[PDB]
Amino acid sequence: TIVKPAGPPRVGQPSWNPQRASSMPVNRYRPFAEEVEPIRLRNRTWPDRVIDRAPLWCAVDLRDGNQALIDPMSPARKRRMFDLLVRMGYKEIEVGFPSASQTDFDFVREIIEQGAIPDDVTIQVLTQCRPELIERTFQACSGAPRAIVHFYNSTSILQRRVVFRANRAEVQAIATDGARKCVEQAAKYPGTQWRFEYSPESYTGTELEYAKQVCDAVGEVIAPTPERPIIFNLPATVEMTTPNVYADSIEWMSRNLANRESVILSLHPHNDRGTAVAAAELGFAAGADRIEGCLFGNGERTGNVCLVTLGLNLFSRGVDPQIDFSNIDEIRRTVEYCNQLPVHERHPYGGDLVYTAFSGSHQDAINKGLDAMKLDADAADCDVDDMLWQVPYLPIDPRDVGRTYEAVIKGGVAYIMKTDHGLSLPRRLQIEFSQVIQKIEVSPKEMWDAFAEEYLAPVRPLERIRQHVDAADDDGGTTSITATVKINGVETEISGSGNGPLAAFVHALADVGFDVAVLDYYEHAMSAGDDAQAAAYVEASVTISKTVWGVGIAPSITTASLRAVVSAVNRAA
Amino acid sequence: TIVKPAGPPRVGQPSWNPQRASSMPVNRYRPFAEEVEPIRLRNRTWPDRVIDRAPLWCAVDLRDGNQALIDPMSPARKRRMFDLLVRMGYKEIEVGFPSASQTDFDFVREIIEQGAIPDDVTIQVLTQCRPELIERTFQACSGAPRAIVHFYNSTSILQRRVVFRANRAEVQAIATDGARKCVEQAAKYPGTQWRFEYSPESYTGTELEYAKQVCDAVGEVIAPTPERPIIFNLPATVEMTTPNVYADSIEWMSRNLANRESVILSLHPHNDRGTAVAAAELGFAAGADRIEGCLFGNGERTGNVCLVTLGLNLFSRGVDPQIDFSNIDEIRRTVEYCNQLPVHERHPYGGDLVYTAFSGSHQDAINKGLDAMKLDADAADCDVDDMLWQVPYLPIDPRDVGRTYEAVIRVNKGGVAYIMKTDHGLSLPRRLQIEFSQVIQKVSPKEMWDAFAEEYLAPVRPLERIRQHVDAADDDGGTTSITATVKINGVETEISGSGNGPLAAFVHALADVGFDVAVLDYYEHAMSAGDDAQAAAYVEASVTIATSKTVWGVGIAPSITTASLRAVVSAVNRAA
Ligand SMILES: [Cl-]
Ligand SMILES: [Cl-]
Ligand SMILES: [Mn+2]
Ligand SMILES: [Mn+2]
Repeated sequence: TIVKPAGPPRVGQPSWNPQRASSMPVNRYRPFAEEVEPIRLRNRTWPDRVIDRAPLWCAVDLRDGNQALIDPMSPARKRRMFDLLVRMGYKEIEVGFPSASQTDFDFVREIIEQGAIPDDVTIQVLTQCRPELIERTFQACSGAPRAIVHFYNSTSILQRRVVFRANRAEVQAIATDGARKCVEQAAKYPGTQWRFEYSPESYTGTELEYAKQVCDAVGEVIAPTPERPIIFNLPATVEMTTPNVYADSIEWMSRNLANRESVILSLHPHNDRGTAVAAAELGFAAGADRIEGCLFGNGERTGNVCLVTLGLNLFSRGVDPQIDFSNIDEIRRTVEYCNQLPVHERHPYGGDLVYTAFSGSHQDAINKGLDAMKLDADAADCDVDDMLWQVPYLPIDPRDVGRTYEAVIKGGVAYIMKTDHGLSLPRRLQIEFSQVIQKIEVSPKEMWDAFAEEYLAPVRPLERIRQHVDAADDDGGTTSITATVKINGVETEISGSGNGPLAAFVHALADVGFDVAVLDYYEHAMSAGDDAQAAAYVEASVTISKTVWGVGIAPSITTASLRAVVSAVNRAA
Repeated sequence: TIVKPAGPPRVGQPSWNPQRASSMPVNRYRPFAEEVEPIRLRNRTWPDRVIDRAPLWCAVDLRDGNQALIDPMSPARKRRMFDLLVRMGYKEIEVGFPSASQTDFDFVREIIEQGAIPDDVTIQVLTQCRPELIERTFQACSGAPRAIVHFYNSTSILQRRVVFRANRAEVQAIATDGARKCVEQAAKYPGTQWRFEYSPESYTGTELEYAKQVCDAVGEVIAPTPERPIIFNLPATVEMTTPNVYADSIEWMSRNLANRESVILSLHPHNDRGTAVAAAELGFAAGADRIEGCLFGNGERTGNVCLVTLGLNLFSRGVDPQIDFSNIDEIRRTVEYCNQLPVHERHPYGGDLVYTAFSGSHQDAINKGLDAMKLDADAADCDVDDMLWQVPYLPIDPRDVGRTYEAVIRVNKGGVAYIMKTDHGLSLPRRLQIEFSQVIQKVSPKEMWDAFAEEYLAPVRPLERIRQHVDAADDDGGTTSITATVKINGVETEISGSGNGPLAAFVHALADVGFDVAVLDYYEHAMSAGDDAQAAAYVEASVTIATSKTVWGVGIAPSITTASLRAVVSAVNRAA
């Protein structure tokens, strides 16, 4: 649980800062300069550059995004994403990892065999360096008019040590042997315009000099030219530090890589620290040529850099992204359908709430802005929709992405019951009970009082005093129960038999006018420990026919279940 | 609908880039330098500074966050959020806008009158500059031991023109008149230690020289000192450009503001370009002292900067954030209850999917990392949990925030949890789902089920339960005793134990045959109904057999009791 930090403030911590040291294990984590290496770059220039052109985009939604889904794309969902990317204006699209996945293989075959690839589109496929995998990759691409074969191997300090147990020379040979195999296979497949991409995977965890050495060595194998360049893609496989440091690394690589005119320098930033978009934008200013990402940031864990945010961040500062975002709702609908994951309410440009103002003051300012625009428009005999957007609080005209400005004018049962009472209510009980609270805001204490009054407290018509359980020694034997109960205050013996104690008690009640059928049942521990309490929840149809829930809490799994039956009976009556 | 860009490429566009001009109305938008001003800071130092200490945090969840909600927080939700922020270790908390909101006013009264404010916590309240609003703000804070009065007015080029139609002097007067009123009201309430914060609102749309002019003028009125500093909060009310430009602007303000030693320089980034976290981190390196934000990036439009991401971005690089995130799911659940908005599946540190690996090769690399750490710990006679985290693909030990690394396996309308429920009637507890997926990692529905049965259901060695006699006390709270006939590696033996029920009695009975079973959690649910009714039981236990391993067991039987006993046996045999 959360324990308030109580350790001494740092020596020299300002008097106006009363924060205390936490007990989080910070010593298990090192500054980036110590984990990897310090910054090699001198006289950086990216801080002085403002982006004034679109990068070359590559959309990796169909492979890198797809790999990240709990419900992977069906062939129909794949075609719909492919079609969306084509219609938006993307010209490089990663379509699979065909040597690793038969469904990827079959998808690549399908788009090639059906003639589904536009003339200005280059499909891209991922492969590891193993020769049999590169062969299978070329097989999948057979008959493509053009293709990027993207090969990679992990180069990071960490992976060399603990994953590959290999030295720098061995790891570089993995890459150059892979490059040689690609060159061999390309010569065997005529017609196709083969293009190559190499990634030193886990680049952000790799020494820059080494990443440069491996890239250069791979380039020497491929022998690219300005007309037929190679792509070096430098991923933040884990986003390990601040975007300025990533950008410094990009500028250094851009300045130091051999044969630079024949290189397309590509970025592939993940979002582990929340700064993928920033890494991409600063990295582009640092000299990169190309950015790989996904629509709305899909990709493993925190995702790939968001292509929508990057593109509209250009548009909103007067630079054409060369991609159509005129109908962001259509893009969002299609992405949600394809991925089966929602765009968050606050996602830049696309989110439900991003063009909303709930504040009277902000609303008024927005309207003053719109009015001044309309006055300037009327004066210049212009359509206001063609004038410079000048509106407080709205970075863009929502209409320019097909959206609108909105001047907009639950009891928490599950949360409160679990947090304050250690009860995880079955969903249908949550529903059953929250309705009561609606009628009966209700404070946390009031909610509990009502819960106890309905489920826990009642002892009429039925009260269970004590009982004797005669359980079967042998698996599948009969269990008997005799209980002392009160029925509207009148002490009564009941007795029944069944496959277990819960069944036995249910059957015993029938003799006394309660026809009870158990429809569902749940139980959970209420603390750690051998002798911990149990909470039981029983859903039952009760005649003297209403279906109701009951709740029981007790030291024994058995007794909690019996209490839950009594609770249900009393609720039915 | 969507029409493919079809305009010419740019002059100078490389032949290897076939992109075409879109029909997006880019002419309606200008570069930041033209919209606002050129920000040139040739001799900037922030690019060469690595953050080495936590900033002073201020959580604005109860104000900026609250105002951004579809459904504003009820009094109970406000209190729950306040308590969460205090418990995490926040010392400055913006509790509301009491001069503008009666519910905010009543909340501030509540927390003051009920003594909910710790002695190391300073509440902060937002106010506009109208003198009657400032008066109401001080009245809301009546009785507080200390409080920050945060007053603001909009200073942007655009707002001065179209909202106020005012000159620089007029707009500055709004602020200095507010500052004057604050000084007057503070003298009337000598029982409270008053502190001030001024924001030139829409700062990122304001000329830096003007922002400095207005802040300086407000500071001359307030007359702060190093012992009693003023906070100047510089908001990216709209995030207008890239975070390096924001950072340049902060370094410039930090160098140029008058009486800098009497200033706490505060950042308040919004996320309209998706770069708020970056703007905060570069801005802090630029010389800021303080950062305002919200847990999980709640707030106006795209949100305030995420305090959770900023905090754990320090932790994961060896800097103590001075805030406790050791149970991120508790923070998440509380936030979702208060805001009634979900934390997204991919949200840094807290999202559902952020400690998962779906890739086989990543899963293998993770296993190798974990193994190599364990080998190093054994060599050093150290707890692996105390050592340098060295695991590919996982920036932090998920356990350091209360979470668990999860290898996700695809089942060939799928997934392990879903198929187990649909095809076998079992609702696997989440931790069991994770454990079993790791077994599979080390698939077809049949393969999955066969693996599950072999792991949890089939083993009869070392332990097999033959029969048992359960003597349950009749009266509530009485002791249960058990005798059981068991086979231990095939040899039949009798065991005996007592506990608060049959499960506990059985667990205790096993201790005498060299199985130490320490029950951590337990779940049970119905399968089917009537005469065909069964119970599935799940027990999580720390098991030691004559090291300890945390394992799940599963038991299925017609009796709720027998199912639970089967689950204990299952766990023991899994541990072996
Ligand atoms: Cl039963
Ligand atoms: Cl029990
Ligand atoms: Mn990726
Ligand atoms: Mn704000």
